[PDB]
Amino acid sequence: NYSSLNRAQLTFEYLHTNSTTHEFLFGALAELVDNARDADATRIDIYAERREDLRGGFMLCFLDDGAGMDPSDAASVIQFGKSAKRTPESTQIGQYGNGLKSGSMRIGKDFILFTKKEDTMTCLFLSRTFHEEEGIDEVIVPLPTWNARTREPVTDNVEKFAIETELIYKYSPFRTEEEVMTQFMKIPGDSGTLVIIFNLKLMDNGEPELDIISNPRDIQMAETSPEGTKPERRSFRAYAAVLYIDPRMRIFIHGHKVQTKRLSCCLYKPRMYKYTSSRFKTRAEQEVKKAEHVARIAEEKARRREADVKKRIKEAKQRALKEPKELNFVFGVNIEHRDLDGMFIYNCSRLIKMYEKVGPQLEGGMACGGVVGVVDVPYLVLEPTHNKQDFADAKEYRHLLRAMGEHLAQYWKDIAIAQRGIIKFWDEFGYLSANWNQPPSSELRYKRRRAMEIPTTIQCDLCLKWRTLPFQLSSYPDTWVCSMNPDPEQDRCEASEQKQKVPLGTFR
Amino acid sequence: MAFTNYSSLNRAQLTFEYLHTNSTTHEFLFGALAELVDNARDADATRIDIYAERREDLRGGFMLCFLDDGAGMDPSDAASVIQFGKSAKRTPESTQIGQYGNGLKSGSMRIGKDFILFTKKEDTMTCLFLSRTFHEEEGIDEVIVPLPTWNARTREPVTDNVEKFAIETELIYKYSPFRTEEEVMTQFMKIPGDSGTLVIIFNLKLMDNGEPELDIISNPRDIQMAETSPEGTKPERRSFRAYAAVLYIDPRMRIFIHGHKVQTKRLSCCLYKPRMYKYTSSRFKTRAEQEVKKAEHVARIAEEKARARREADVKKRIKEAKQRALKEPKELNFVFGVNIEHRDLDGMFIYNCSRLIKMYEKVGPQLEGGMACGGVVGVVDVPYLVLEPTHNKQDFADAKEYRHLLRAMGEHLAQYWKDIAIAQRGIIKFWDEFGYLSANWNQPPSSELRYKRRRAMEIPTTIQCDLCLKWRTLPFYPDTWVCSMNDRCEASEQKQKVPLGTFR
Ligand SMILES: Nc1ncnc2c1ncn2[C@@H]1O[C@H](COP(=O)(O)OP(=O)(O)NP(=O)(O)O)[C@@H](O)[C@H]1O
Ligand SMILES: Nc1ncnc2c1ncn2[C@@H]1O[C@H](COP(=O)(O)OP(=O)(O)NP(=O)(O)O)[C@@H](O)[C@H]1O
Ligand SMILES: [Mg+2]
Ligand SMILES: [Mg+2]
Ligand SMILES: [Zn+2]
Ligand SMILES: [Zn+2]
Repeated sequence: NYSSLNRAQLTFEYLHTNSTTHEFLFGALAELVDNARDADATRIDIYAERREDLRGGFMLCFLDDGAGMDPSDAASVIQFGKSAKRTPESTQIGQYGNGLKSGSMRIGKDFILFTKKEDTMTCLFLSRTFHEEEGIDEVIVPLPTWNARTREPVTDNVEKFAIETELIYKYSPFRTEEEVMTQFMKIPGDSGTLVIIFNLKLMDNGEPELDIISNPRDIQMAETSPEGTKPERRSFRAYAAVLYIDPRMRIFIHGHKVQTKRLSCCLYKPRMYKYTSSRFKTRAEQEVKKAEHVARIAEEKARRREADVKKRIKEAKQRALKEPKELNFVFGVNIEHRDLDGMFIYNCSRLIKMYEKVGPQLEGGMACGGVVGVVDVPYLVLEPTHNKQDFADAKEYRHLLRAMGEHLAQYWKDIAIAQRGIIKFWDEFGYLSANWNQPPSSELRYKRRRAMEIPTTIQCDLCLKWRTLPFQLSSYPDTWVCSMNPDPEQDRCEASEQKQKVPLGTFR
Repeated sequence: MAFTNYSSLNRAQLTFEYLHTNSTTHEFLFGALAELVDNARDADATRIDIYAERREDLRGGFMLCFLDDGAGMDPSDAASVIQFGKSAKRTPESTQIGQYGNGLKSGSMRIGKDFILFTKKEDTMTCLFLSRTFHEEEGIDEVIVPLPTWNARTREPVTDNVEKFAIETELIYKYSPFRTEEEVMTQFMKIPGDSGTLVIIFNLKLMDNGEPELDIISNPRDIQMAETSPEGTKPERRSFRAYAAVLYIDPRMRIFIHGHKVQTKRLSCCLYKPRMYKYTSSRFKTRAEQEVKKAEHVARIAEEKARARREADVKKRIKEAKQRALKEPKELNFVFGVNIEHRDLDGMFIYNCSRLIKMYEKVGPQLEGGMACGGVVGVVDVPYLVLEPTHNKQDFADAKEYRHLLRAMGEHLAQYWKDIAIAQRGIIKFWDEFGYLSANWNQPPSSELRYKRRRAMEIPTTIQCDLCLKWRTLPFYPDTWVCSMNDRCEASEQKQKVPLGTFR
């Protein structure tokens, strides 16, 4: 028994250190939103309440309507590394068990959670202000929980509970149970989660690190975003918009829907290439071997259904000796924004690499300028970094970027817009200036032309079924639902999805 | 802490899956190596020998070993290398690399699956066995880091819990390259002095084809990446020989890769026209004032509590030092310099308290495609008041302040570029006279005698001693050298003077 041996233990300065992985602050926010997706949320509202008594002048909230957490899955949040999402297929962004703790501490000193599921509403209050003011060396994470209906406590150790709630009412924006329950009641359904991040990182000037004052319908960099700063890194509304390859969920920043995007739908000629990346034909076999030998490990530890689950993964991975033997590179040219380009690498539906230039994009020029990648990389091909803004296995990752370079050139010469004239193509979509970062002209003809080539896709508000409208309203223009959809078959709420047909290209 | 008994309260805990996640911060594998050798420098190391043996019984066929002669660790400082975040190197007027208490545990696990430490200090011989093969084979969820320690002289166990020691050594002999006490002791005695650190990283992750992740066989004197050599690929990201060479701003350290000294180079004063631009970043006086306002203030807060008293004297000693932080550290030490030995190995070598945190991070004009400031290896000991590293210690945490600092060095990189007036005096002609006769920016400089000697004149030919390790600049052998070959051991440390630069 390995009970007396020393264990690695977190410390206060490790919270700072782990947050330091997030040089990308909207990446830090994006991790908390990823967890909301992994709870199968349909909405994730990201309003920021205005409390000036705290540092930063406000609180950064993440409301959602998903499958939240039970107290066990709440305690699994502070178990660094632990991700219960580990399971067959199951996009489930969380694999590393460290994105929320990584991000909420890059975002501000403190953070308070208000998850909810079934008949439980767990709170997860981790505050570095408490730690600094009381001299904490470890990582003390208050974990109080109440009942979803009665809003009465659900926890074994009452003294622990009292300490947790006392710290919440001592450092949190919410100085009593009444305001904490108000925050809980913001969760409209019987399951969901509200993550607030408070005592926010003050910039060198004194303002918080996140602006909610310049645009009250958005969370932006309080740093003056210098020109080249992309919306996704200067607006978490943009990041949440493009945060997933298949967002079956809506984002309400400041009570205002983000027009979320699959990023495969909203592109010009979204051609999908079934490529074995050269290596992934080898890492299809090793993927079969990985699922086989680890199912053998699953059998060894079992020596039962967990091995059977992993054995069915192995035969499902021997089926992935065809199906995920090749990565789905959904290349497409972003005509809405030319400069917001580069392979949007989705490691199982989470944007890890945004604006990563590969292939002809690495060398300067119009070669593959504009092309968005939208690859749904599984966690078998490759895994992200600690910050989930780079990729861990840099060897296999450079190999995947090289493979996407070959097939990005393939997509480039298959659509052949450069042969027809890349500059003329861009002129056809509003861009008639020299600077590559110049947004498209608001000119009517170019707006219509962009709206046409883009399959005008829009989620619903009840069933969330992505349709292909002849028009656009919204859902910051007016809202929309399937029932008001003017289309003969795609009008019923229960009508089958019309998930985008992808014209597949061929190499060589 | 307890105060109101937070012991009951849920503490955040690390897991085996977090060992992988932590290693994933190191997408950069020689960055993972650099973390261990940084800790060696934090030991005040004279030598760090980095030898890669041949062990076919293990995964990868070899073990990556990190021998040094520094101050090593004691049992307490060893247990501190698994207190994630804990870093006793956190001090004012910092010269160490340690802030984040996580470079060994982040890097040994990126490097390879498992890893075993050995280290020496005073009369202790401590081991930090942390093997992930162990966790994978016996189904361990929590990070379990075996901690055996021996006496440096008697080779006798020194540990409170003897059954714990037995389990630690048993795991070492189960998964480590070294079975039985004798082979572990043989590894210990490689530490030549009475203090040092031998970290071995073994059972490597393997490149997908089955080779180890670190090729030592292509060059038996080096640890190369088990990966090809693209045209665009730095030797520092292709060879830890090169990385450990350029890893420190003040390398009072020789580095012996495969028992062969690396020519560690002060990028402060090993280039053409080094210039010390003392710039306040347009922020640093404010950031230093903010830190002087903060650290002095929080010093009172901790001193108020200890006014218990060790922290109060420490905080008072910090606070007075933080009053001197208002004067001496007001302008960032930007040591700009044009690297003539390798022009393609350029961009600001962003050091940070004597550790290369952001290697090859092009700023300013270098971010813009062209020859503007191409070759200028900017070198700045960014103190721990201005900026702090990232989790991987390959970026910087505060991205706003980092971008502002890079914009500041872009401004003063343009300033340095015009002051030397190298582009004015035909940057193409400059590179032509210093070896490079190709439009290819990667193409290494020509090896003709005239051009090599011409590069030798500009570079002060600097070589480190092997006895007192006093840097010397012998008048104009190349791998072994001592002070009495120039001009003597007792000579004072003569640091190459740098012409100070001023903006506008
Ligand atoms: N806002 C949230 N809504 C719902 N579930 C959440 C939320 N935040 C965290 N969780 C859950 O709590 C756990 C911890 O999240 P996190 O620390 O992000 O680890 P992970 O999501 O498992 N992995 P990663 O996404 O790599 O960090 C997860 O297993 C999620 O299921
Ligand atoms: N080779 C070594 N020589 C001496 N001390 C060491 C060595 N390796 C680790 N240590 C000690 O262990 C501490 C923790 O190491 P580590 O986990 O790398 O964090 P850190 O070195 O404090 N910070 P960083 O490495 O910059 O993230 C060091 O600060 C030293 O006190
Ligand atoms: Mg996640
Ligand atoms: Mg270190
Ligand atoms: Zn509907
Ligand atoms: Zn000497």
